[PDB]
Amino acid sequence: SPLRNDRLLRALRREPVDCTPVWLMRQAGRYLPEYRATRAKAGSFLAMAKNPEIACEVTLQPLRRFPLDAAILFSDILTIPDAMGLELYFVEGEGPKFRHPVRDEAAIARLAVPDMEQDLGYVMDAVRLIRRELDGQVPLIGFSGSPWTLACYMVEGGGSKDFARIKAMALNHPQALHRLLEVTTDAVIAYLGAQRAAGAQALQVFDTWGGVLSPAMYREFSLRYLQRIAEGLERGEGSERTPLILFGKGTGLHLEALSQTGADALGLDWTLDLDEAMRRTGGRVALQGNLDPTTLYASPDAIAAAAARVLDTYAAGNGGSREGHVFNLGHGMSPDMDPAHVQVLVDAVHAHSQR
Ligand SMILES: [Cl-]
Ligand SMILES: [Cl-]
Repeated sequence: SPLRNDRLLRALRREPVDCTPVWLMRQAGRYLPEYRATRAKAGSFLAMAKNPEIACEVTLQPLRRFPLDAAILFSDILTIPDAMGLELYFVEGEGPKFRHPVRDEAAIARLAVPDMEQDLGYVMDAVRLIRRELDGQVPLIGFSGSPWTLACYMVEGGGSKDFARIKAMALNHPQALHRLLEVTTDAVIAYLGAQRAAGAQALQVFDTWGGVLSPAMYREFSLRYLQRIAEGLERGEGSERTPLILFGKGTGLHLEALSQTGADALGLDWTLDLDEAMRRTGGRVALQGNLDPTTLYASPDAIAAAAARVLDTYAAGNGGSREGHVFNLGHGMSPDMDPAHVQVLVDAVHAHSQR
């Protein structure tokens, strides 16, 4: 079925649209009662994410309420290292962990690029099912973690406050860490390409933990591999290309370098204003963001005003033009947020940004 709303894709390509598209980080999440109901029946995050029909159900839930301009695949960045044999698990209310963290050269040497349609078939089947169920209503965004951010979880065995283990590896065994990052990057390229082939119409890379690095270490251990993704991932050409989005947080110091990777768009948070982001990226990329999600606790009038502020700040840094912007939050919605205020935000973005 032909895509009937391609606002998102045009904006990511810096092509003119009728109003600014919006989608929201964690738009499938516990702030929706129906998400909580699905989660209680399924039984765990993995019981939803590894079963295509449920991942599809969850992906489509926000679109049953809100006129969002995109769906984002319901999954987790840690599918890739789970498929590589590290055994992802969740302890009730503790965050993701791996049974087999990657701690030595032998563990690094065991890693291989998963067979995407077999080992990660639950992801690809979900992409196909979502694309079929959407039937051209709005585009589907696929995604991956960045190689650096995946490596962080793989070495640490879970989340970390300071990433001491992977940083010690960078200092004491950089050749081993580069080999880990090389195979992980090949996996990310294969994973994103397989999602595109299965039906994903835009692709986002999350470099959640790129900001823990010094400038030199960021260039060597994260940016190098983001560049490899941009160069090595086939996405088509021109007005039909599958857009590539790179997201980072508190990373306004790397916006210049990220804007030169070849990615189409950069996603960012509220720690810098979008006009400054336009200045540092030189007009080379579309920008996605950047509303602080705690705005959704404010009054409806304040939410509408804040959406107008984000939109008008972008335009002021873009020669007065609203084009090349995808409205989004800078961090995912929280479980206690009010769906009414989400609807207020979505309508306000569309209304205020009418061309
Ligand atoms: Cl999301
Ligand atoms: Cl949530």
